[PDB]
Amino acid sequence: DQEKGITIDISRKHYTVETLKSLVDEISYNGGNYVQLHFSDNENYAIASEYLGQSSENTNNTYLTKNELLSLIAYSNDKDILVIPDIDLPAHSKGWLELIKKKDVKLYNDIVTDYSEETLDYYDNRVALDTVNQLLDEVLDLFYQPKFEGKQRIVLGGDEVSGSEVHQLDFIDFMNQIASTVKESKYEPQMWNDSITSEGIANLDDSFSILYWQQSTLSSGEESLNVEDFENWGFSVYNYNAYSLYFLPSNGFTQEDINEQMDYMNWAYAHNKFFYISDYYHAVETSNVKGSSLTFWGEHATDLSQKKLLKQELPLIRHYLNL
Ligand SMILES: CC1=N[C@@H]2[C@@H](O)[C@H](O)[C@@H](CO)O[C@@H]2S1
Repeated sequence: DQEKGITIDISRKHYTVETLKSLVDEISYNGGNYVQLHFSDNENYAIASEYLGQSSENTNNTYLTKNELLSLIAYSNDKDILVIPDIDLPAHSKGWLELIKKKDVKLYNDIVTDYSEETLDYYDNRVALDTVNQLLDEVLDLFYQPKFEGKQRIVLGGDEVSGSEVHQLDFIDFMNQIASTVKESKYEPQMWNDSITSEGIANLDDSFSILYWQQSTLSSGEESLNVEDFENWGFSVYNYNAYSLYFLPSNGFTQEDINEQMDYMNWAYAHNKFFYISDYYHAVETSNVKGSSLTFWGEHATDLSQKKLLKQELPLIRHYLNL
């Protein structure tokens, strides 16, 4: 059994709870297993947080209200859909850091890297970890789903982490700490593949499953880890193929563009065809593949209405889930 999931960037692009409910409808209709809610990135933190000071119980253009989010999860669970929270650490973090800035400038200066406003100081900084751990406790609580007790998961990010190649062991140790927090609440931790190196893989908690989206190149020009490599060190992977399984909804796109996307997916997509440097659709023969996901990234969706978002996403969801 392979899982199939949809991942929705609700950070770079605002989504009503109704749009998300209709998306989950389509996921359930076609026998999908999960939806991944990428709600924290540089542009915005798009759910409600006591801890960060997003409390309004009223609908708004910034974040899902607590009850909105909780309604969405209850809805998804009723359709046998697991909701997987996705909070991006330690980079892609400007959104909630700006919230910490406004809440407590002193704490902000104690946890932000000296060089990036998007990156939390993962370089062995205790107060950075403590802040994150509190934010994670709130998030683990919000996404509690008793129907999926003992199968819940959370994406902790780990993608595009500046400094992580050179300072690999600090990256890994940080990822292990936040892994530890979430295992405390019985979730399985997950992260993107891209910032983990040969140096780091031996120290990484193998409780992590990996979201394999694109094989990285080291600064030497050498090839970074592939799925076999991850298999060799005990890591399960999921195919998030950056070509076949990524799509950026855009105002410019018509019906014919969506038709072309579906014709492309017909040949480009398979459950086990990952994006390797050499072959963008590389068939892999390992035993560590657990599923796949189509992902809607939000950063081209600037001028899309809720309706036009549905019009683009709904058919791609259906096509992917039936391939
Ligand atoms: C994981 C990934 N991190 C990036 C996202 O943050 C961007 O939205 C998009 C690039 O345009 O895809 C890559 S994949």
